[PDB]
Amino acid sequence: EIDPKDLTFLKELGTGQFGVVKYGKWRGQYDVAIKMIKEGSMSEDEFIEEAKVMMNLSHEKLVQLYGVCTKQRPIFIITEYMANGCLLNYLREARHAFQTQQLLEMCKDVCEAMEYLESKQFLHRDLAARNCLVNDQGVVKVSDFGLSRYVLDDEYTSSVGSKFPVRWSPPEVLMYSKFSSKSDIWAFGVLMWEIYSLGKMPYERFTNSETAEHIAQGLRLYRPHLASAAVYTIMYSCWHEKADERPTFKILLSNILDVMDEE
Ligand SMILES: Cn1c2c(cc(Nc3ccc(C(=O)N4CCOCC4)cn3)c1=O)-c1cccc(-n3ncc4cc(C(C)(C)C)cc(F)c4c3=O)c1C[C@H](O)C2
Repeated sequence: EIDPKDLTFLKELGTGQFGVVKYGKWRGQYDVAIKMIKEGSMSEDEFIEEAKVMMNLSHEKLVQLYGVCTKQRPIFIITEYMANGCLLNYLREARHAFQTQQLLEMCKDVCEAMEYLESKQFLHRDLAARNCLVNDQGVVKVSDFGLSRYVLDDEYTSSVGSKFPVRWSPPEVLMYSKFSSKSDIWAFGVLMWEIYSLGKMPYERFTNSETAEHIAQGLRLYRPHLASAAVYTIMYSCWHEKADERPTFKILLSNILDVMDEE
């Protein structure tokens, strides 16, 4: 529990599923992001119980939870500040002029975080470049893992809804609501595609409904030009129709390291 007397509110960072997010300082020294949770957007009591366990997730490629302010409304969630913002918009700026080793290193940063969550049996359920952040050193970290469970908006939580992450979801989630470790593995392969495509929308010429149809029939995202055959094999292994045939994050990490040594 953070005392809100120790917070300042300095700049607006944007709006997400739970409303406004601000940049500020904690104890007049530490940069933070402050999620000011909008009324009616979150299952707050359930989150508060879960914050207790989320306080114990700590890994250098996971955005760090610093605390919460819950003796009040709105409630606040206080996290590590990531100066370069979301990975999706970062990938789309042509000025960075990324080398392919930098793109693989972004995939590796996210896979390390995901291997740590897998080790804790903890699902993200919305892994995508819009939900990863980049710090001032260009390190990518995974954000808002596990928070999908507390979203009140039916347009986000229904697999037929307008905000559901259709293009990052495997066929068994779309058809059957079958969530597992393997549904995050599928999203991870889509996130590698987003990285190697410099932030294009997956299935860029299709709607969500058409994408759901395409992937249940076996078709997959094409190889981005910047991906080698070896990088494409890694992302494509995440898309096996049989969930049990998809790798684990531990296996993907070893794959990514072997390709970095190769390239
Ligand atoms: C830390 N942190 C979070 C943010 C943003 C952060 N940092 C920055 C830093 C710089 C800039 C900037 O303006 N520029 C200008 C151009 O050059 C690049 C830099 C913007 N943001 C940050 O450190 C955030 C904000 C809004 C919304 C969200 N957001 N995103 C996904 C999301 C997803 C979900 C789910 C549950 C639907 C999955 C739930 C959510 F509440 C959110 C959510 O609040 C976040 C990200 C982070 O939460 C805070």
